[PDB]
Amino acid sequence: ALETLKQAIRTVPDFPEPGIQFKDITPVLGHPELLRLAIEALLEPFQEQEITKVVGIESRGFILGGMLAHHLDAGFVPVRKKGKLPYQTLAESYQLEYGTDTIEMHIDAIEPGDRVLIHDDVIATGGTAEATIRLVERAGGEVVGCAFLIELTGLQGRKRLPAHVPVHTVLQL
Amino acid sequence: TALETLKQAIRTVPDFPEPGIQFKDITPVLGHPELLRLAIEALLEPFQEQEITKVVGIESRGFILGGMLAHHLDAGFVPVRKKGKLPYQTLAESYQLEYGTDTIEMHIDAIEPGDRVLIHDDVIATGGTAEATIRLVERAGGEVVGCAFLIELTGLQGRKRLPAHVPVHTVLQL
Ligand SMILES: Nc1ncnc2c1ncn2[C@@H]1O[C@H](COP(=O)(O)O)[C@@H](O)[C@H]1O
Ligand SMILES: Nc1ncnc2c1ncn2[C@@H]1O[C@H](COP(=O)(O)O)[C@@H](O)[C@H]1O
Ligand SMILES: [Ca+2]
Ligand SMILES: [Ca+2]
Repeated sequence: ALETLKQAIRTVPDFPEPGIQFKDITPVLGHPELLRLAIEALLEPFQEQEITKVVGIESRGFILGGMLAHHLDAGFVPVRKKGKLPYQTLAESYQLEYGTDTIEMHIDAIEPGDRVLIHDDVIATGGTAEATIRLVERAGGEVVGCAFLIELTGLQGRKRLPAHVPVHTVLQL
Repeated sequence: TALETLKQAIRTVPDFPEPGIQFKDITPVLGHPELLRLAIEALLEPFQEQEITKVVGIESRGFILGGMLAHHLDAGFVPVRKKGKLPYQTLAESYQLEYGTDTIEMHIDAIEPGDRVLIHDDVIATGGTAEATIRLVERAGGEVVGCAFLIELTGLQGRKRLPAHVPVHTVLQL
């Protein structure tokens, strides 16, 4: 039971765009007792597993993503929306409900043989996490798993991800 | 000399984001577990025993080491962001650039009186953003125990822009 985490999550409708039922985890981030619980819960299924790199998906995935890398004595790799990373990148474009998005990762972020944990605060449709798995694999990384704080269960983002990747979600909202 | 290895790993990318800007890319430090460990240890050396309750990370690139600093210190983490980028109710600080103005924001429930706050960003350049961040934190009632930056662009003299009562620690001078 992780009720203290669940209770702390704020919903802000229409952020950053109308229609999005935004799950704001800043109340968790700001309280060390809850931050501790969140990190422990994210990491639990990955005990005693060699993790070389943690990928944090975009700005809000950098926050717990970095902590995970530090806690695991791993490197940290940012994956970003197109145009945000400074060095040469690999890119993946993907179809949305409406429109398309592109994410990128530095060409030297991941090396063949790296064991990689992919993190984001929230999985919604799973489109971004799917494309991130593709980036990591193109670089020769092996995806040990994805760890999300929150799954938006209604959207069934898990179904968008490939069968071969273990997916851990702490909260089902 | 461990620090010289950090220095050598920093990458400069010309003309990013806007032409003319000499971007300091810290991803080679972030990606290598040994360098990342050294970076965090160096940032925290003056601060480990200071009863810090909150670490502020300034914008996306400050969230990366910023979160690790909070986690390491058993402190809470607070994101500060450009205007409109945070979801909850905010307080805001506008500040002057060389051309025009910028505005940063923080959640109204992020910082309380009594909080002892460390402010982090990967790079300090003009110091405009960190100056405004100090103002935000202070208006919320926090005390800024210090700022910790990985990189100081000493040519831009950002230190001079920060108020004299706030200790400023930088790991690398570039
Ligand atoms: N309701 C939401 N609350 C917070 N973050 C969200 C929400 N929906 C999507 N995101 C984020 O937006 C990006 C797109 O998510 P996805 O639909 O899973 O590809 C990911 O970084 C998600 O974490
Ligand atoms: N040359 C640079 N390389 C990387 N980041 C930078 C550089 N110059 C400024 N920044 C970032 O841009 C923002 C504005 O910096 P400042 O001029 O110190 O207010 C801060 O988040 C800095 O970390
Ligand atoms: Ca360790
Ligand atoms: Ca707002």
